[PDB]
Amino acid sequence: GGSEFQVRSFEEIKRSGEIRIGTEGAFPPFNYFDERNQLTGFEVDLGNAIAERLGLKPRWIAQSFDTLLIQLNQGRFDFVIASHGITEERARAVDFTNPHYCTGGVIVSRKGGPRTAKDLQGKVVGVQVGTTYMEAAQKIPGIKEVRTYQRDPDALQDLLAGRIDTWITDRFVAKEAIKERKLENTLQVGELVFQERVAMAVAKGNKSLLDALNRALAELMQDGTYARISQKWFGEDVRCK
Ligand SMILES: NCCC[C@H](N)C(=O)O
Repeated sequence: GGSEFQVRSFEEIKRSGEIRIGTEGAFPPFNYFDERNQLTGFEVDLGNAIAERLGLKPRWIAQSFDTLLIQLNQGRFDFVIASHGITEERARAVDFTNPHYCTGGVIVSRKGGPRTAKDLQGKVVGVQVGTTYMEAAQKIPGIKEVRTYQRDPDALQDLLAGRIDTWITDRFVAKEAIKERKLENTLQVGELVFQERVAMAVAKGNKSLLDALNRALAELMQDGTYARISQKWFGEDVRCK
C-alpha cells in the first residue's frame, strides 16, 4: 500500500495522533511473529506502552534488520525498536534513546564445540548481517570464515545442521532458543564476548522525538510498567543497572 515518508517532530506526530514504529520481527523473544502470525515480543509490548504513555496509537512496520536505520532516516517510521546496541558507528547515522535493556553477545556452539574467542581458531562462525555480532566476529582473527546471514534464526539452523561451528548472538535470544527447542543436551552457551546497551533509534537530528521517548521510558521505569513487561518476558528485570 505504500506510505508517506517523513521525518516528523514530536508535535507533528502528536497532531496525527499516531506513531509509526519500525522493528524487525525475526528476533525472538524481543520482536517476532508468533504462532498465530502476529507481531509480538518484549520490545513490541514496550513500544506499545511507550506509544500509550505518549497518548498515541502505535502503527507497527516490520522489515529486514539491515534496512531499519536507513528507512528510519528516509522517514518510513518515527522510531525503531529492534534490539539495536548503541555503537559509535551507528550513532553517526542515528540518535539513540537511553537504553531499554542491557545484554551481551555470546558464543553458542554444539556440545564440545568452541566456548571462547580463542577456541574460534580455524572455526566457521555464523552471524546476522549488520549486527554487533558480525562486527565482533570480523575482529577476532584466525576465524577461518565469518558466515553472514540475513536472519539470525538462519544461523541457528546452520549451527544445528553442522554447517558452522559457532553462532554468535544475543545472550537472551540464545537462552530462549535452547529452552524453546529443547536443545539443552545439544547446544552449549560459551563466553560473553561483549556487553551492550540496547536502545530505540530516531532519525539523526530528531531531537524533539528523542526527548519525548526518553521521558516516556523514564516514566515506565518509575511507574512499574517496565518492571511488569520485563517480568512477563524474562521473569526478571533486564534494565541497565
Ligand atoms: N537483529 C537484531 C540485532 C541486535 C543486536 N543487539 C545488534 O545490536 O546488532
